[PDB]
Amino acid sequence: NRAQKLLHYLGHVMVNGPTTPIPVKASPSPTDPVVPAVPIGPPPAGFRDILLREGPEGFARAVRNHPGLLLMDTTFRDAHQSLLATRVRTHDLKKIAPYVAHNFSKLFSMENWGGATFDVAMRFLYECPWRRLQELRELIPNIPFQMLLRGANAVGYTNYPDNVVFKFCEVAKENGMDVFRVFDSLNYLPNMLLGMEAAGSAGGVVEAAISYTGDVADPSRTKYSLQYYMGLAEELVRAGTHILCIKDMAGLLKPTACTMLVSSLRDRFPDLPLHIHTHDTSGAGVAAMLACAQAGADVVDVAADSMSGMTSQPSMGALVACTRGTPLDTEVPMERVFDYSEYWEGARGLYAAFDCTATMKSGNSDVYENEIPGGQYTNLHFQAHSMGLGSKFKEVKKAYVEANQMLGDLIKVTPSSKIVGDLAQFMVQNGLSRAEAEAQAEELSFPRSVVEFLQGYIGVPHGGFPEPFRSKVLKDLPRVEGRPGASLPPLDLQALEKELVDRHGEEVTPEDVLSAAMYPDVFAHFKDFTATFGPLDSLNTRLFLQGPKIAEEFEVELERGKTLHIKALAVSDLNRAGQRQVFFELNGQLRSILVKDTQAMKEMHFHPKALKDVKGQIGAPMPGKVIDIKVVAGAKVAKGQPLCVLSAMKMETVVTSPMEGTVRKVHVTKDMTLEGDDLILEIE
Amino acid sequence: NRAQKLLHYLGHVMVNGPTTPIPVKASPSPTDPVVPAVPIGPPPAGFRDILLREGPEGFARAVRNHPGLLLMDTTFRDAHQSLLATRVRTHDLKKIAPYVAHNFSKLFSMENWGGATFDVAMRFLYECPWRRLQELRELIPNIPFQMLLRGANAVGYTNYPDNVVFKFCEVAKENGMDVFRVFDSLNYLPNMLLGMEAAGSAGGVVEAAISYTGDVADPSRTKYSLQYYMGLAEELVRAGTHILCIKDMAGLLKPTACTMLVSSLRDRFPDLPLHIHTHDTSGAGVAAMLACAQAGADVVDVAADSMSGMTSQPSMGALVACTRGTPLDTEVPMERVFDYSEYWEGARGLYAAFDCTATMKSGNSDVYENEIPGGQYTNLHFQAHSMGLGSKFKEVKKAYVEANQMLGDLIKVTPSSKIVGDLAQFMVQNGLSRAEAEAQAEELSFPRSVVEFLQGYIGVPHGGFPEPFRSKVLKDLPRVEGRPGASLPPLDLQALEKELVDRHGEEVTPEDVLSAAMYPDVFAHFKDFTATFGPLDSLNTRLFLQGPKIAEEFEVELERGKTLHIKALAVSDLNRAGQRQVFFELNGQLRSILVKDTQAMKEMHFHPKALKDVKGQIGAPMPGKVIDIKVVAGAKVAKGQPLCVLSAMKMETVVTSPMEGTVRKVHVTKDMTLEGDDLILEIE
Amino acid sequence: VKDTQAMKEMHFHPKALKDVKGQIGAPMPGKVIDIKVVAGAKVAKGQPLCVLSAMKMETVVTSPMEGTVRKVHVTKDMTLEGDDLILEIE
Ligand SMILES: *C(=O)CCCC[C@@H]1SC[C@@H]2NC(=O)N[C@@H]21
Ligand SMILES: *C(=O)CCCC[C@@H]1SC[C@@H]2NC(=O)N[C@@H]21
Repeated sequence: NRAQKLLHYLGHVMVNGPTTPIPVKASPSPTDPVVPAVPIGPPPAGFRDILLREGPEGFARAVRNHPGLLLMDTTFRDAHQSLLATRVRTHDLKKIAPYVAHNFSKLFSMENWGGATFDVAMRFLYECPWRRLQELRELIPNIPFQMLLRGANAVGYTNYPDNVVFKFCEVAKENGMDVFRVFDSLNYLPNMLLGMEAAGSAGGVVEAAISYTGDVADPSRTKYSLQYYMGLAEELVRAGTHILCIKDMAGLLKPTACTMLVSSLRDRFPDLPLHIHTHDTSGAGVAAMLACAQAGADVVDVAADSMSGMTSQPSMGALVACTRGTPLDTEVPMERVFDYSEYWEGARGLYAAFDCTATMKSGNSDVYENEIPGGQYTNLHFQAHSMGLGSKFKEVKKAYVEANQMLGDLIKVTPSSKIVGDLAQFMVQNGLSRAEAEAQAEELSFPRSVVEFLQGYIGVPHGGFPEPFRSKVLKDLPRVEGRPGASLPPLDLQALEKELVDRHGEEVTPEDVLSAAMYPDVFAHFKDFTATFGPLDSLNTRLFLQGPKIAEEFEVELERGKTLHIKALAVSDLNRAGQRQVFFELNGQLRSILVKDTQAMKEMHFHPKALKDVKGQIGAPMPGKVIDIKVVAGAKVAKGQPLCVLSAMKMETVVTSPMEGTVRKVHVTKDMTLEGDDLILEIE
Repeated sequence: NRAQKLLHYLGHVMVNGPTTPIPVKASPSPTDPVVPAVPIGPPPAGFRDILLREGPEGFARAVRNHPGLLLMDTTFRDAHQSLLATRVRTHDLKKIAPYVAHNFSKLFSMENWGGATFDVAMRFLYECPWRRLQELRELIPNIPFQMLLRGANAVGYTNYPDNVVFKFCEVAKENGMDVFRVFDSLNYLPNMLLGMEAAGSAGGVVEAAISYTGDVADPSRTKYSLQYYMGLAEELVRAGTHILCIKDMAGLLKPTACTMLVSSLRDRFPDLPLHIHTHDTSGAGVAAMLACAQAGADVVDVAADSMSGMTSQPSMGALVACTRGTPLDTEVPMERVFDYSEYWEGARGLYAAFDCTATMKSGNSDVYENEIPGGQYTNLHFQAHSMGLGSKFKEVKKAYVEANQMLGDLIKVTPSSKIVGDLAQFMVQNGLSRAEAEAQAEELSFPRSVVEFLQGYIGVPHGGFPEPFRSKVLKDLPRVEGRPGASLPPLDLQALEKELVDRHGEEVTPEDVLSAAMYPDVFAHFKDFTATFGPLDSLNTRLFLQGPKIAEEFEVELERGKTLHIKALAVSDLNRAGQRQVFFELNGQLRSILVKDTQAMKEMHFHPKALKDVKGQIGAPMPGKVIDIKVVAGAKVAKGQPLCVLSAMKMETVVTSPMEGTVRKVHVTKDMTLEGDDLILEIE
Repeated sequence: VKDTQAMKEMHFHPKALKDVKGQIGAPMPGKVIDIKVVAGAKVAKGQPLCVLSAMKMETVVTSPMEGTVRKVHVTKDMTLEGDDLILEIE
């Protein structure tokens, strides 16, 4: 059967708390979001047909030829981490897919998977990424999706073997995947080269992204000048791609800056589709976006109205309304935008237990001084809270700038961002200043990631990095030179198939093998946890995390025909070893399950008891307060010789050594009231 | 005395809840806002020197001649109702005035007084608005203050005597008030004519505002054409003012629309300093502000970063950072902006008992549909929850456009927005659709304010209002045409002064006389409360609303030399009549005070007791169950005759007639247990 | 009136005083994965002696100085707090 595992899970959730940690103490709202009405006929024709009947170059040419603007929706990947800790299930997701696939045909592409997507899909949420992605392609055979990838490290935080990344990309493309993004935390050209090589090997639309940092309109800003970016862009275009892109992880683009940048790019490449990605944090994102989109841009990322603002992308509504009496002519019925926003607003309160609003009330400025990535801040606050330093979270970001100067002005998105975050964590944890930390950085132990970065497991930064600190930290450590990926010894995964199989594998797929190759520890942990309690993501989100409330009936599905009707009566109490019995209702049956409570620890220690099997052992005849001791440990004792006096209230008994010899040790402190029959001392 | 009154207030707060209504049940964080450091020197000279040295026309010319632009802070007026219910005390407010006076001298002006500032200062806050203003100028002798005033109603919601408005303006100008904004929700010209006449009577800078509603770039929008607004502005400037503003509560300024408007108006008036103000609700406001501030704007309204965006005005940080290398040349040290914003962020958590983040999560689209004004939405939700309709508060707004249609496309800011909201409230609580509500508008009792408006007390709209509905509602009520402000008989404020004095006044002031003149009821309530618990507005905000916690000491300053210490001991229990005894540490002594509890309801019921002196009254001899009643009320009874039978456990008792006489009432009734000495029968 | 029902609660967790260089305090809180050195053993300088684990980050303890350790307080597989006396270097 299968019901027993999930029933046990429900009972455990009732007895214990939610398995996943709770950042902020709250409860899900008692409101179900309203699903907008959907038609019946097949979804309209989008762009999957166009790329189907053409090549990536032909499709890109057709897109470029279009007069107007095409929009990117990141509400399925980026808004997650921007507004939450990316905890959204898939069960809630598979409720608007028919609507958008029918309603939205003009939309360019949708981003669902991303970097920090699988590291939670099994670690905190317990699901399979390939499974859910498989369940969406049939729902939307209309609009291409888009993968976010890093250059060297495929999904992980350290550069993976080149063959591994290649075969991973090949499998991902074989999954029916359409559009791919190539990116690197640094400007390490071999990293992007390897990424695009893997993308071309997979075969399909290839887009690379350039990070942005600092100012290009500021003459004082000189480390990353315009001509620096020009060289980067020209090198990448000589490498040859399909579509270019620009990243604004912090939302630092002023309108003048990006419009002059676009003028420069579109000047020398007046054929290439141009795409932008930004995070609206400073609050001026929409203005610059629209300005330097009217300038020369072609594609724009945008988040849903309810999932907008703060740090996420700007909204549907503002862009649609502004681009109305313009030649760009977005031309999208905003009523469907309205109902989409209403559904999302309804859905937000479900995960309201954790949110940036409780900490971050309104969009804060000074991000220029902080340069904290938008997709990182919520997870940073959560990890600080789980660390216990969530109280002094403001001081944490205060120390972040000093760590930036420790590593110098560098571009940080996924890996180095959290590297600086962890270094600042150490900084604030030790409560030490910047200068002397620079001074006595030799003996001071540093987190493993800092050592990895200093060794060079990622690549060379554009501007290099200080030597003396690296010598002070690495000291005697071997240091990686050249490309880490090429220097990395390629390894086979075929043996891992059989290892997984004969350990616990009887249906393991190559996707699962690759997942184990990525994160074997948490992979096996998720596998065993799922095997214990059966499959999840078949129930309501509040039902998943909060569980059913007492004395109510609810329904749960298993497949198309397997849908149940479940009610709960009450719970027993701790019977004899911290165990509970709870009583569920089937469609017509009554069930009783046992749950082992975890809140019963009951740690109690006692003075050693004298065991009667050992004749040498001496026990306390009467409980009471010890008056005096006549024999010290390791001293000779005569037969029937007084050694202790006991007196509780009325009776006084003097304990004598019943056998001749010497003692080993006395368990008496001369000043404790000790109960009878206790191992006061022993006789050889 | 004052100490006893405040101690009594604290005890009452401990026993009961907060006196003011609580929308959302929460508590402020136990953290104090960080006050940034201030220098020691006197504040510099900004524009107050110009105003005291030049005239309003000379000052306006000097402002206009400035190269660049000037900036507005609205955190002290507009942000209040934007994100709160304007419940901010002056206690926290008076802690940054020294900072800004020494730091910020480039601000064109500061807005502190507002339309919804006096009412809250009476009803839900117990302070004196004149008093609070009478310390603010003492802290800021550097920046002119600004105030938004309505024509027909000075601060109220109905027409007021012209004498009252003239006297109010004169008093305010005498107070030292600097900048005056004249505006009316309707474009009823005589209203603004009277307002500007009053402003000129006061003597000083006169500024007028024009609401922007609808689309000017839309050819379909015809009800208020560009030439409609052009004629409005033409006749305004024909009246003769100093500065013009464009009001946008809904925040619906397209960049193209506002830039073409500014260009068109500037061409015909290349002398007028331009003021602009809007509410960033849709999220695209800042784009339009940058565009048509580059075009021709001179003065720009901005809200602080911590209370920025969402539904409020845009932020300091975005404008300062974006316009750095620009001939507009903001020229503001952004370093102090950061601490200014962080103080507000810290203070925001203090008022966590009610905030839009509970309900309105992110800035929503569809504002073009509901067209609800910005700063009033929070109060709408609060009042709906007060009615209990805040549960289904969504249904309230979805019915608002229907009420607008009933009244036709009209301009609504303060009064008529309220009228449409009340109409929607009545509709939704009655469950009335469009055709259903309009079908029977005769028998249905419409709210009072609806009749007030349908009369035409405010004035005739631009295009009139439907006649069939007005006939079906007003029936045969008196109908007033023309300007009711002139039609209103002038009223004498002199005798009312003596009335309020010999009622409860002893040394009242003309400010208080006026305050009672507009609002006498709440003025009386405020005076009664102040005489009850003494002078308030010296408490910490959390102390004011929560009160002292037990086993905690703190310091409260009453006067400059009158500062003392308070600590809490404990609380007693209900002694006999819902009274509690609470003990306080003095600076070195102890005090005890009694508080009458309110949650103690005591009642008496059930059968009464037979009175001994009344021999005719017959009482139950034993406690037991009524079995049978021998005699029915109204029948003759003989001496020594059975009356009733009582049986409890084995005791059978038959009640004999004490006398010979007819029975009048059967107090014993039937089949209800009665104990001994209870009136069963009465004999006269 | 002094209550006799205090019942003070114990916590163990020895504290490494920073002024005592010999004492070693945990830079991070959390559970210990492995310890490379037994008590009373000779260790190098800048050498791996203990491994400390957190939720998603890892730090390896560095030898404070060149000497022989004296006592190991934490043995294996318990969660520690910030600056916990675990080892002493001599
Ligand atoms: C922990 O569950 C994984 C999310 C935290 C790491 C992610 S990875 C991509 C972002 N960049 C960063 O530094 N943290 C985020
Ligand atoms: C009731 O407490 C008074 C607050 C509501 C009135 C204010 S006045 C100005 C705004 N316009 C409106 O209709 N309500 C707001």
